[PDB]
Amino acid sequence: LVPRGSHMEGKKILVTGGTGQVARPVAEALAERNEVWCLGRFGTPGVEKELNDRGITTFHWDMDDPGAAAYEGLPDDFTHVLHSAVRRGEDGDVNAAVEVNSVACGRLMTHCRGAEAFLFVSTGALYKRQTLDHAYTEDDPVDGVADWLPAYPVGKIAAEGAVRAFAQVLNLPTTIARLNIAYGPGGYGGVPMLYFKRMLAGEPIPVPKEGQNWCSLLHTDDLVAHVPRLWEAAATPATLVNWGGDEAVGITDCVRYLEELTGVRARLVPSEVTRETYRFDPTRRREITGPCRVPWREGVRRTLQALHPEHLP
Amino acid sequence: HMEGKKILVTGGTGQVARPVAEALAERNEVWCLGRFGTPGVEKELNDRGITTFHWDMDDPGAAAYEGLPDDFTHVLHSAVRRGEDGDVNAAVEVNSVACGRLMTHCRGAEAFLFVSTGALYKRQTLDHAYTEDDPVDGVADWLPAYPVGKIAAEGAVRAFAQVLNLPTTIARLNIAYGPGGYGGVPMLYFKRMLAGEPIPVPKEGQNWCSLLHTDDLVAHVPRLWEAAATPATLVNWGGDEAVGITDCVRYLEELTGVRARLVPSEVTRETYRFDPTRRREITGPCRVPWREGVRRTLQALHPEHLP
Ligand SMILES: NC(=O)C1=CN([C@@H]2O[C@H](COP(=O)(O)OP(=O)(O)OC[C@H]3O[C@@H](n4cnc5c(N)ncnc54)[C@H](OP(=O)(O)O)[C@@H]3O)[C@@H](O)[C@H]2O)C=CC1
Ligand SMILES: NC(=O)C1=CN([C@@H]2O[C@H](COP(=O)(O)OP(=O)(O)OC[C@H]3O[C@@H](n4cnc5c(N)ncnc54)[C@H](OP(=O)(O)O)[C@@H]3O)[C@@H](O)[C@H]2O)C=CC1
Ligand SMILES: O=C1C(O)=C(c2ccccc2)C(=O)C(O)=C1c1ccccc1
Ligand SMILES: O=C1C(O)=C(c2ccccc2)C(=O)C(O)=C1c1ccccc1
Repeated sequence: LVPRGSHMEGKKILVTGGTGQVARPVAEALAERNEVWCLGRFGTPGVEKELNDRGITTFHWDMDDPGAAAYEGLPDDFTHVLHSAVRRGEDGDVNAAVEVNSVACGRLMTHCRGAEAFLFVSTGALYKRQTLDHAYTEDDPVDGVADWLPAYPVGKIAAEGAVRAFAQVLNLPTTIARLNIAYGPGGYGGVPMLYFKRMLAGEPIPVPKEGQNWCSLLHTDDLVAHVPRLWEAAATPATLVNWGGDEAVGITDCVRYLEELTGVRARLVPSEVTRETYRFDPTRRREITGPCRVPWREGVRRTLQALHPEHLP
Repeated sequence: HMEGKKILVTGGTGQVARPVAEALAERNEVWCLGRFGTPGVEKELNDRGITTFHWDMDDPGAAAYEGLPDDFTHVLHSAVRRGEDGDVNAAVEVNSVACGRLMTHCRGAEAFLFVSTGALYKRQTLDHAYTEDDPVDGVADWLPAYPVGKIAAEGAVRAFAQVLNLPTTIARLNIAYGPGGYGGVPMLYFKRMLAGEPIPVPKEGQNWCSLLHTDDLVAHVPRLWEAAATPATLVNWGGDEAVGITDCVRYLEELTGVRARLVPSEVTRETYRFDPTRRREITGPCRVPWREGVRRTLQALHPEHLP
């Protein structure tokens, strides 16, 4: 039993994507005992205020500004950087996804070239499909294919190229962590709660025509604990790691568990295109972080208790 | 036209950039950076007045850049590790880092030209004319690590162009052909015809490309440098004509009397036609018609097979 603020102390941390599902808990945890700055647009009313109240310095910063003006007034003595902000490309503009994310990586790394470690969050969506249940490793083939969000993996391959190159040119120790499905009791709860909201609405949930999709769910409390360890593993050349939990979780199994807990019935629709998650081989991540602690059934149950308690018996 | 410049070329032993380097050497100081593993190729370049500098993208660190001048005015980055061995991380790392180190070293240049590929476009219909805004998926079953490495390298190039304020053009090249080297895809098909090998073609229709003759390719390079900008200028770099692959092979047979052994197949190598609108705005029209170009290339490489 140890407070999560004790994972790291006395540092000066820059976080992008600090309003988001992944990096907000990291920024909040690290703000207790470190100086934490969150850079973003803060378009959601009240979020900047909550971050400020929770001890975080906020700085307006928009990746869509192509010039360098976005960095005026930003300190250059951060020790640690988490770059989690993303333009996924839902609008289908693949050139914009490539340009905006890649240039932001280069400008941010250059600004923070004196830092001890830079952590870039990426995705497993860029893996080439083998089978739906395969445990993807860091060396498995890559393609730019995600039918559910086509521009997203392409933008991430481009950004990873920029990150690798700047890590070497600047001699800035870096980790590229290809993240799996994050979930937890903050925000909107992650993909598991997106599917629960579809269940409540009677909206169809696309599933594969053969088999089910698989993932390596990663709970917030484990994700937060891993960040200091991922910084410690940063290197030149950049360290690459598939970042997921320790349990293989079937997506349809997760939906069935939501049904069991709540009594709400799901509508599964076999489809050519699904939200195509993958599970990861946890070998390399475990080498860096040690084992995860939160079992997924316990974690999902408590996420429901936090965000949808009225639907639990 | 270009004179009095100082030009850094990578990939100067290759099919694309060697004619460019040789043509620029007449009125400019040209340096070719590479490994020169082919016996005799380094001296062939030196005999044109090209300065050669041993430079290996596989080398870790910045040691490969020791002693390299930093006052180049123009850069053509054509060298590539395509990833034939399947090691996708090595291909992504080597190419991306080389782009970053080269651009940073040459951050004072007037313009940087990066050669990319059309293979990264998401496949549409056989005769689709791909534009610069068409979707991308990095799929190439024939060389999986290659388009992925080009997407990664393009991301590095775009980022360094902005960070360094280095005007850049990214030119996604089509199929190049001409009398040098082994002649390009048209001559590879002719070699198969000479060997009596089967030529796979689609069961319906044909594959389409935008062949670019190397005389036109050479002429375009100064214009591509002139179009360089921040953010990087993106252009699909092909010829002005949609060329059917089956039509090309049939024309080879028509010229030579060597029979082409076409075999309809569900699996054939994919080729891409480019919309030439943006390239033409930058370079003007091409000058080599494809039938003349293919015939002249045959005359250069296989003269005994023309009547
Ligand atoms: N399960 C998941 O959630 C997974 C996420 N990832 C990766 O994790 C990282 C975070 O994802 P997640 O937390 O889900 O993101 P969210 O979708 O929850 O939020 C997006 C984040 O990006 C920031 N952002 C978007 N556009 C801009 C911009 N133009 N300028 C500045 N900031 C911007 C937003 O900041 P603001 O609100 O201030 O605009 C917000 O913090 C991303 O790199 C993503 O690819 C990978 C795999 C799974
Ligand atoms: N039709 C075509 O030929 C097309 C080509 N392209 C692009 O055009 C560019 C040139 O292609 P092409 O001329 O066909 O290439 P080639 O296959 O003819 O030659 C490859 C070139 O890469 C250089 N190279 C490879 N590995 C290294 C290394 N480790 N260190 C230094 N140099 C290296 C070689 O130099 P050395 O001999 O000194 O080792 C050689 O000059 C590439 O970027 C390619 O992606 C795109 C579309 C079509
Ligand atoms: O649902 C996913 C997702 O499925 C993946 C992913 C796919 C395969 C392998 C690993 C991760 C993402 O990378 C991801 O960012 C999301 C996501 C997108 C928008 C909003 C919330 C989450
Ligand atoms: O044959 C090709 C090729 O066909 C393409 C290409 C594909 C689709 C669209 C545009 C170009 C390449 O980009 C290319 O570099 C080669 C090549 C591979 C190995 C050695 C020499 C050349």
